[PDB]
Amino acid sequence: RNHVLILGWSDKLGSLLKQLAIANKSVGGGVIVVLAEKEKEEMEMDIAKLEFDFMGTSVICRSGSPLILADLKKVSVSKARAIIVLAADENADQSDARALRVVLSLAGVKEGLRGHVVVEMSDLDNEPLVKLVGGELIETVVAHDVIGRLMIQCALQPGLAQIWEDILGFENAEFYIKRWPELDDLLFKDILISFPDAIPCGVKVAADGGKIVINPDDNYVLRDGDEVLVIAEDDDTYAPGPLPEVRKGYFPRIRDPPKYPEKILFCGWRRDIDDMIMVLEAFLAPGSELWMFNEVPEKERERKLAAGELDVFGLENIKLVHREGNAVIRRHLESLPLETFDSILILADESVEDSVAHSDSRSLATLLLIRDIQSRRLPSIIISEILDSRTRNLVSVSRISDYVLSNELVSMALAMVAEDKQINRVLEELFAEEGNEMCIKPAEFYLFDQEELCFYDIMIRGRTRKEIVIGYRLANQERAIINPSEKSVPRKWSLDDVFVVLASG
Repeated sequence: RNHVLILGWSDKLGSLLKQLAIANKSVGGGVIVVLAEKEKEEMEMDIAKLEFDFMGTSVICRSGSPLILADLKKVSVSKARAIIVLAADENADQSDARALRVVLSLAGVKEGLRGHVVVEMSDLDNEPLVKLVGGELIETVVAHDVIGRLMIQCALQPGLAQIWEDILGFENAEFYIKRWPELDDLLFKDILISFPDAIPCGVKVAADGGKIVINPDDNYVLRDGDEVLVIAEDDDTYAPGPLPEVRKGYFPRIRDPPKYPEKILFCGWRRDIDDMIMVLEAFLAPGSELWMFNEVPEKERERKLAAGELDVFGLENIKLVHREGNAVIRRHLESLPLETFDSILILADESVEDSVAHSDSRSLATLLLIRDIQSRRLPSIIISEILDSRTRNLVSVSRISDYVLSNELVSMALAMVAEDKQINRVLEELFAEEGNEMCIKPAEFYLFDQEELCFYDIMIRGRTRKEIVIGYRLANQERAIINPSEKSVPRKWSLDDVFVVLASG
């Protein structure tokens, strides 16, 4: 039936169905089948209590266990085009132990599998086991670990929050990989601009086995079998064409400036924080401070950090500064130099996490308090982890530089991978210190003040500093425009503009 089969019920499910509906708009809708241990009505009642426009896409609910193979046939596991195993919202170890066992039964389906498996993981220390049972059928999406890497990136560059929501959603633009033989033997310098309604980001190199190469070589020749990667609005609004006029791009060197180290506040002891310190110390300049305000004693923090793979003496960029106290008590919060923090991350604590209903609630208190303090004390980026998206919307006050992350973005992630498994290996690098990553860079490097240039100029000028310009945010527009549509119309640019690029250090 070539459908999408979801195995499990949670709160990410509602937003997961939303994102599947948006991608299926360009097909006239599809069918989604949910297989959970809830009663049919209970699942169907919640389905109808969703006011987003389904838009051609049907949702079918069934009661059963994704451990019994006999139930996997009522919903046609062997005929599903994509099989998602939803994690749960309680014990991270219990949830991952379930996901492993669903993965077992799927690999044992003697009828074979038409599609692939997308598994939502909880503890990252438990993912390398599942990439060992199912193997190739499987793409792992460690939600808890992903939520972390997003917070760090957005905490280092604001506005990236709003941008990481456009892209990572099927609203606006997203990622696609198609094969264009018309550009066989064409130089990437040329393929970069061959698209009026896209922005080529990478290539799927056939000689390597299909490896996806973000930001490749401009002399690299498209061989027989390659597939391009672009940021386009849907899987049918992008196609190549002819190389346009070289709106002239010869901007000079313009070397990048030094690296001021930053001071970061981690609020609360999230589970597996060592994973975030590792990501953080890669990004930050030498000389930085990472302050950790939580309730755990400073003496036993080093035991939990040691037992999580982290080498604190192996740390060299950041110096851990440990402080103790309750993060929902203002008396404790105001003692901190809440002025001298380049950015503050409110983490969901691991003690409260094993019943989410309480877990966000302290982050909520922690959030509103840090806000009122930053105003009350008067004569910083604030990024908060509130897992429930329902609670996020009431509190969002997104502004910019006060972004609160929700599990809607894990749904936004699972949907991306459940539509093209190779995109997971794209998001993997972009969340990774290694290689490329999404930056916001000023217009100083790219042009002079009041320069009259099309987008192809700027998109080609980005090639001399080895970057992929994927959009912009003009001087006084709330939102950044990713993949603009009028690319060959020149316009008067200014030094207060900024460009969304695909750079790498």
